[PDB]
Amino acid sequence: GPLGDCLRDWEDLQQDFQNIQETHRLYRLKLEELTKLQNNCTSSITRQKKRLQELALALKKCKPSLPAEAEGAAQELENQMKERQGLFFDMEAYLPKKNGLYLSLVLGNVNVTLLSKQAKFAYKDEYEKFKLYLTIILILISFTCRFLLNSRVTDAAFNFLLVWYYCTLTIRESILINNGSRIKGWWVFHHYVSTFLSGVMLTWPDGLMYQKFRNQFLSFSMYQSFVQFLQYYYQSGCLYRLRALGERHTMDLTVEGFQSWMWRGLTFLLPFLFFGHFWQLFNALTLFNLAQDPQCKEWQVLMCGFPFLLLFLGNFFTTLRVVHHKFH
Amino acid sequence: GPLGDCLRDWEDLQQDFQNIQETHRLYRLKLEELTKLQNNCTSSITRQKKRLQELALALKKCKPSLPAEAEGAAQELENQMKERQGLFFDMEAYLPKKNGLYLSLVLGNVNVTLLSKQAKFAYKDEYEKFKLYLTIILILISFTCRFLLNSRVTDAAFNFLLVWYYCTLTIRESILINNGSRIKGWWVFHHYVSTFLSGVMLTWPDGLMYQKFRNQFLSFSMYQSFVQFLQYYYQSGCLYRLRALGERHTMDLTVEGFQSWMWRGLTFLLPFLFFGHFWQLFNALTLFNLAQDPQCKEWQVLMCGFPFLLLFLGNFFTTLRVVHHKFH
Repeated sequence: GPLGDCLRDWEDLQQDFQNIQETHRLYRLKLEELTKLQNNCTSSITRQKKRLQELALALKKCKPSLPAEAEGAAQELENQMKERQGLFFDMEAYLPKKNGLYLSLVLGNVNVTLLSKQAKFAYKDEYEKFKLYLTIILILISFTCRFLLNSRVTDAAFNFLLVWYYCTLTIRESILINNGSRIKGWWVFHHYVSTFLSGVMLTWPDGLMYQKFRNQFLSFSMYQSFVQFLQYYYQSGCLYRLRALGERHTMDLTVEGFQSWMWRGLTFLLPFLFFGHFWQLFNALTLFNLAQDPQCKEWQVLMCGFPFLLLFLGNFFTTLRVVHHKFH
Repeated sequence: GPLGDCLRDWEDLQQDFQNIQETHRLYRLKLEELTKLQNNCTSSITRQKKRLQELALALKKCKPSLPAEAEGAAQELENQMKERQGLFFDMEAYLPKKNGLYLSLVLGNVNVTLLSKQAKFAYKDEYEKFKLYLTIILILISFTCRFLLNSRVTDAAFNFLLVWYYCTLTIRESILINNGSRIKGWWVFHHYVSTFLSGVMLTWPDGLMYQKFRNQFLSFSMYQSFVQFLQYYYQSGCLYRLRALGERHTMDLTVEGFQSWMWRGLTFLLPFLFFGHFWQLFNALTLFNLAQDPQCKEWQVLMCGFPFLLLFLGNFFTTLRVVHHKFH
């Protein structure tokens, strides 16, 4: 009868969930063991790192006092401790860490995915993928905007979207960095300043300058978007081929990976980046000259101009460092 | 000599880091075992849940066809499967889960802190604590603003801060909920609509209506802030005393915990919440009437008015449901 089905269901649930519950309890015990082991190991690593830093400082102090015959041995020793510290950091990267000074405000939670190099590589993949999708979204929006509407409201909607973009992306960069990579630091400031740019331009409504400006600004935005497209495609290709060959750890090789696709891609992208910085400079100059027009007193045009120059300088410096590294 | 110190340092580093590296390797193996076990257990739980849902649907289908003599046994059975499903969900809460439909956009990462009820309770504690700090920050800002400056720019700064507040807090609510609690759903929409309110009011610069309005609006904001203060202090007290007695799992007891401090605190807070909803209604009415003033055509006053009424209705409904539950 229908009751017998329920009875057999009761039997199977009893047996299988008894197994499940016992397994779950043993899971709980194993997890407690794992977390105690992790805590002990992290403490040991911290203690070793402290002693290592002390010894390295002592070596640095003694080095000027060292004559050459001891200095050669000391330099070899410093090299091998440098490698040793690198190895220690590499292993520590397999163990959980503490949020640095920002997610503490934004999350205050543990996040590290120290489960596999596979997990990290995958995560970086969807990081870049989301970048490409949302960027093309902005590109379509920008094209449509410059085409159809003179509304301030459509500009406002686009601007909300842009600032939300950049905040999301700073969270990405934060998680990525505490999970470990070579961010160089000087890139997150770019996103922060771009955010402030967008906020202030969200302010300060219509005015003859505003209409004179919006078209050029939006064209720059579209060009920058397509540049980020090129960035993605190059980075995607080079990281994939690197993973195919050796590791593709995180975006950095100190060597053109394919050395033919990599070098050619870099040398084809560089004119685009130079063009982007150049047209940003042109826009900055236009705004600067316009700021002296006496027909209107705008407390926003100059506060918009200053970040443009700051960001142009930062980009030029980053590109120059990149090419200097590439040459030698 | 100084060299001998380095040699003994080499010896100690060799020994202790050999121990460390062996332990770290055994950690890696144990972690692999743990994650494989977690995957298998989660799969088993999912399969059991699927079979349980199927059986429950079958029982629901058969129930109308069931006569009373079988229906009593069937109802008892449904009760015990309801408890069984609850227990299964409770255990599943100890195991990692998948981000729901939002962090997938915002993070796309695993986050659950299923390490202890201690960890969850602590996290909720700093959640509330951050709330109180940042709220009093806004309170001071608001007082200063209504006091000194008629600048639109100070209003803009306050508004940036407010929207950043609310976005941070929606991230809090998201992590909290996928970590497990009774959010009731209808609260996050409150934060979203408040965010849109603040964005639009960030737009639409000066105008006779703007100056006529800002003072009343900011006063409402200050009152709402102090209300959130009272909210915090009550929730803090009741959750702490609940943790002292039984568990203080997450903010919910279906019973006034102290039943003297809890009931009195609720009945003292309720007038404040009623006052807040009431003054929000007064502000909404003022804006609605002003929207008919023909001296200026503002495409923003009405789009600001509609969320006020929506939010007032939502708050009134939530409070009414709360009091209905409390009465019986």
